Amino acid sequence: LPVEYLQVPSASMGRDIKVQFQGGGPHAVYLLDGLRAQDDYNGWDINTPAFEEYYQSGLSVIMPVGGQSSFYTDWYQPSQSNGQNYTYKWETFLTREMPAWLQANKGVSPTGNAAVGLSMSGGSALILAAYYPQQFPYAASLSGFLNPSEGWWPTLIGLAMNDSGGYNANSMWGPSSDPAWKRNDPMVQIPRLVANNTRIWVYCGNGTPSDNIPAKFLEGLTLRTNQTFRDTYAADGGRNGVFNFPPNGTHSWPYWNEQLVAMKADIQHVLNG
Repeated sequence: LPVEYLQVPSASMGRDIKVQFQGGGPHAVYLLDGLRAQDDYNGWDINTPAFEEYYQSGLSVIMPVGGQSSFYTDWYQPSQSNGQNYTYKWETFLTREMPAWLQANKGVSPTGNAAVGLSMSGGSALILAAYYPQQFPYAASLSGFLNPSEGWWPTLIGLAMNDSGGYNANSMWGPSSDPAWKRNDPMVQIPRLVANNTRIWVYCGNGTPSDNIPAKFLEGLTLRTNQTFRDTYAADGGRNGVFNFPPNGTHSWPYWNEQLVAMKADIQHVLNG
């Protein structure tokens, strides 16, 4: 496989971002990583045969590397206690800096692409499509946080971020009362997804979540939030979504891969049809 490892400068973050890349077409699938994103390889390449599966699909595959606990968002400030010496600006990187570089150097189109995320980045994918519909007419969320601003979720997200590299949610979107939480909440932004006619693919798993509170309680919160998202999408006039909630589905790389393979024909028909 002609997979490449690229160094893409980020002016906003003052550093080079590593990007794993496979060509094959002018439009691309952006494969976003989970909460514990490493700085050597994207979790999709560590854990799955994603590149091989999308080889000769007519689509390029882009795996950005890095951004542990970043939610692929633009942060207010550096995370303080873990000594971060810059501000995460991953929305700026994914929507401006990286597509400009890929267009200029490889001819990858900055528009007409798919954003696919899991766990942490499931919501990210939907938010990117909500605010950048020309770039992302297609978004998939696999076990994402679909209502991060509501109820228990700001607390649980804060705990998860702290457990993953010691990152501080307050530095990201402020206290949960800050407008940034609702801005970046897929549930709240459903009217944008509907207005944009975004093609959304939403996978909900079962069992062990992806805090020191009982698993069954977490599972109940997750189930309720997922059902509310699906109901709200329909009630707000959404008509371009795929909602997958198989009983045997899990919150894990094998099933996130299963979903990535399952959506390939869907992405091909939306982006290249």
